[PDB]
Amino acid sequence: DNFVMPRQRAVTVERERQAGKQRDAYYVTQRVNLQRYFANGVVSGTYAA
Amino acid sequence: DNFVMPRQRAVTVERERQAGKQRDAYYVTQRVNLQRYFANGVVSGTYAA
Repeated sequence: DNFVMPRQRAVTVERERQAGKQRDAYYVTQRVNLQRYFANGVVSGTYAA
Repeated sequence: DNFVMPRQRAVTVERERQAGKQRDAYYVTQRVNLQRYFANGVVSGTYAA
C-alpha cells in the first residue's frame, strides 16, 4: 500500500516517417516511477558478505 | 515617402509535429526589408565624440 506508480503518460508509440532515410521510425515513450508514500515499508534480504 | 518596406511573405506560423522527438515545432517565418526609393531622406543626430 505504500507504493504508488506516479504516471503522467502511458506507452505512447509515435511513428514518424523519416523519409530521406526511407525509414519509418517508431518511438515509444512512457513516464513512470515507483515512489513510496512514506519512507518505511520494504525489507530486503541479502546473502551474507 | 521615400521609404517602402518591400514585402514578399508575411508572418505565418507552421507547426510541425515532430514525432520521434515528441516535440511540436512552431516555425514562424517572414521576409521584408526597408528600402528607400532614392538615397535622400534621413538625417541622424549624434551625441558627440
